[PDB]
Amino acid sequence: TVENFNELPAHVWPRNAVRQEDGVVTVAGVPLPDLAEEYGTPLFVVDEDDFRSRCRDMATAFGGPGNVHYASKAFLTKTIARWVDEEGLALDIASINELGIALAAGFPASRITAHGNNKGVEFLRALVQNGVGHVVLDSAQELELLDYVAAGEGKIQDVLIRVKPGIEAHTHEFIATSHEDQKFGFSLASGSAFEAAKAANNAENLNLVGLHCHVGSQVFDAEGFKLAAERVLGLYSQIHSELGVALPELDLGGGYGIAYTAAEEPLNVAEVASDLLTAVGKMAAELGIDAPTVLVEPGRAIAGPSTVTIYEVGTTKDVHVDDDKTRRYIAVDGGMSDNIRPALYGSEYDARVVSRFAEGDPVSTRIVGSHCESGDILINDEIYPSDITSGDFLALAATGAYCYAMSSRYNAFTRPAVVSVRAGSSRLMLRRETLDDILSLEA
Amino acid sequence: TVENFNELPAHVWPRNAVRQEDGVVTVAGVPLPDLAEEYGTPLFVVDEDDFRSRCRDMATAFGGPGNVHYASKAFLTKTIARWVDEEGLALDIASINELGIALAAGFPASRITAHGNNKGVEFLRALVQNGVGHVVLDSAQELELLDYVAAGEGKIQDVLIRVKPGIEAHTHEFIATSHEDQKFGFSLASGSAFEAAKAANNAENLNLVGLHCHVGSQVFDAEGFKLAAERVLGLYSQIHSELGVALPELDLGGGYGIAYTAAEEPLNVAEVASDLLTAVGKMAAELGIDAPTVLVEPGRAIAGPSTVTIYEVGTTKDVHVDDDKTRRYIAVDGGMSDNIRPALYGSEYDARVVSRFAEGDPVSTRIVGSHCESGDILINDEIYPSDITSGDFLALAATGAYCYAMSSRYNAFTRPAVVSVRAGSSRLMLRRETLDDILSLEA
Ligand SMILES: *Cc1c(COP(=O)(O)O)cnc(C)c1O
Ligand SMILES: *Cc1c(COP(=O)(O)O)cnc(C)c1O
Repeated sequence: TVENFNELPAHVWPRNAVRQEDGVVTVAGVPLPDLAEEYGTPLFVVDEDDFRSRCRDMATAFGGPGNVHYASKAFLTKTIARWVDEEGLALDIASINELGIALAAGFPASRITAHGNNKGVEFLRALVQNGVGHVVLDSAQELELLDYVAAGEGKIQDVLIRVKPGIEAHTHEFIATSHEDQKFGFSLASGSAFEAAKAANNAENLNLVGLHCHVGSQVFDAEGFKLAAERVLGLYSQIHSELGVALPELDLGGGYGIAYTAAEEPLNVAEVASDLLTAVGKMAAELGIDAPTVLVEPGRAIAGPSTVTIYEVGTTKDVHVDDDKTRRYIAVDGGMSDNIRPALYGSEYDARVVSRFAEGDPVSTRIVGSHCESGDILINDEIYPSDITSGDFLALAATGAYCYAMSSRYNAFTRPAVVSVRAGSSRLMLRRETLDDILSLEA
Repeated sequence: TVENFNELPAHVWPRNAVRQEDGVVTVAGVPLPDLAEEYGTPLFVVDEDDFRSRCRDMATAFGGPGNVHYASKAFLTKTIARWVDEEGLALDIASINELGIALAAGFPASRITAHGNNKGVEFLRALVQNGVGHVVLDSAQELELLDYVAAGEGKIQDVLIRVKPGIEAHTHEFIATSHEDQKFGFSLASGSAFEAAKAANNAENLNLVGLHCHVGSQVFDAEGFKLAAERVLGLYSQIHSELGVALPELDLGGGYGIAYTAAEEPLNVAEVASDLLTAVGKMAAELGIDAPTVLVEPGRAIAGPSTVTIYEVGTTKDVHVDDDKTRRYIAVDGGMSDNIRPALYGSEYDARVVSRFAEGDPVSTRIVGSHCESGDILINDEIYPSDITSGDFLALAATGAYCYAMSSRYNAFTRPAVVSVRAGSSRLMLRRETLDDILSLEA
């Protein structure tokens, strides 16, 4: 109905977003239509306090800022690095260039944890040389090469070992196997995780501080994580009783969910954190071991909800699908270049006109981008007002995670600008790419 | 078997690729390992004569190089535009920046055909002011707006109108429907393509020269194209007999296929073009109309096979999939950021070691990239020798189309270098990105 489309689901949109009485949406007091006209569309707009409030919600819930690592895979700039730094969080990195961005923004290396399934020797040297907090080991080969690079330098390197406990946790279900057929870490079940722990114990230039796992995607309760944790704590016990070693940390990954659409419930960190910590505690007690410090690695659940993407509506048409059955197609000025996720995973997004109220009769609508392929589809099948039209600004919610980071130059489109908002003003974070940027790779 | 892996299927790999007798693969006389060591991995290597010789195969098959548009969306630089220029081909463009690249290469505007489902007023003006040969009209709104823009300037702009005939042509089949539920153009069966040709004729500042359709993907015979052509020419006949207009041109789009893996047959363009042009002549004559000049718009089939992507192998491990059964994971230093197509579309690629012969026992193997998510998978499930190892150079064939254009900076990976080779020497086309490219969007 027209009513529902003119609302703004608070649990999806950014915390400081508001539908004004004229139909305009503001984020931190700044009208979205004014940002679009000042910076051009498409536009990524980041609610800065929203980002920070999700850092603090995470921090409270897992017992302090330094047990929460921000997964920079979701979105990383110098600005974001500094926000994360200021809130006292840890930072997850996964390539030499992400490390580069972090160091360039002043981010202390001792609060950096380093992931990667295929870390080269250049990347390792840089990590050890800058005295990074943790290196998370993927393979026997990384383990041996990290030892040589550590010995080659002064240093001893705090490491975690990635373990596959055989749990894959989703929104409505988790799936349990003996082994995970995937490229990361060591199997728990073949003993291979235990032999990696042994080898890192023995290594003179590595200090083993705990195990890591990552089992979740868009998770809203703790039950998959509890079963992951039980299994991994079986291994903390085997390590304790077979090697005598106590492990201070347990790193349980991210995969914490956010609501993308009005029907989905928002995440409740505090409940999820309360259930999981408690369970760890009872489990460590039952096994006769020290309850390790739980570390977590939210990407999506910190960066995601803070950000929207504004497009300008261009072409509209009624496309025949049978003899008098039509579907309304709305073209916007970006597409799969700035949001690849509906195409790649089937992900559904909430869209709203943020320039006005709609009055049109609701009809079956598809939002498409401006690229010359079918499949460049942002919203597949919804019932939206039929007076959405050329010159309206339309935004999608929850584009702060993965979208910008997965953006392409398909059809030579320029990566969009990222602007941040706070206390009624807007700061440019990332300028819009230009045709000159593209052409400069040819000089 | 190991013997099959050590071959180089000629029909897949660039035309000037050879397996030397030490196992090293050369393209246009340049050993691929020397390029890897010279310009870093990952590397796109383009066999320039291959690219040219496919321009020539198309040109001979469709009756002169002016009838063939190269579909820029596959891959476009100033260098590619210059080659298309020199070979005598038209160039189909889909955005204002693909136009900009072409014009900065000095590519003649009168040989440019412009596409787009949501052409803005800036873009239309650039096109009209530079005097592009054709604008392909996608909606009633672009038509009226292109008429206005053309009035504003001196001119009468030549146009084609995109038509959806209800045909979707694939490798082993075609699918025929009365309407096409997709974003582009006007239905044949509703009457809306007729109304559109009626309005383009009428327009004072538009000259209607033909229809356009694009029906195919990875097509190897003319059956689907033929039926698409039958249906569209039925509209040529209706136009002549209800408006008295004769249309000189007919653009049948691209969608011509290339062999990606060894089991596939290569395209026979000579035979496919003969069968289609012959049928078009027979249908035109049966309908009592002039036989239009047939235009075609290959992308994949000009650019795909000319190019390979070289990687360095990093990490290797046997990954347990249940208690007794393993799968060999080989990681390489790029991934979904330089080739999104296995993940996005499920596309298979052929992979070979290009630095030496392999001797090892053949085992179930999966090739993965270096990004932190499962599903960053280049080759899902093949059987390759078990001595493939760290420091080997591995290459995928047929990466000349859609791969570089769809690359992203996920995990802040830099876009790879693109090198062309000809007559035993190598030329840099696109420099590798750096961290300073990534940081510069903050400054
Ligand atoms: C994927 C991943 C994350 C975060 O995933 P979200 O769904 O964004 O929480 C964190 N750490 C590692 C190592 C990962 O691979
Ligand atoms: C995709 C497309 C083509 C060519 O596709 P290939 O499969 O690379 O031949 C040509 N014209 C238009 C308008 C397109 O959208």
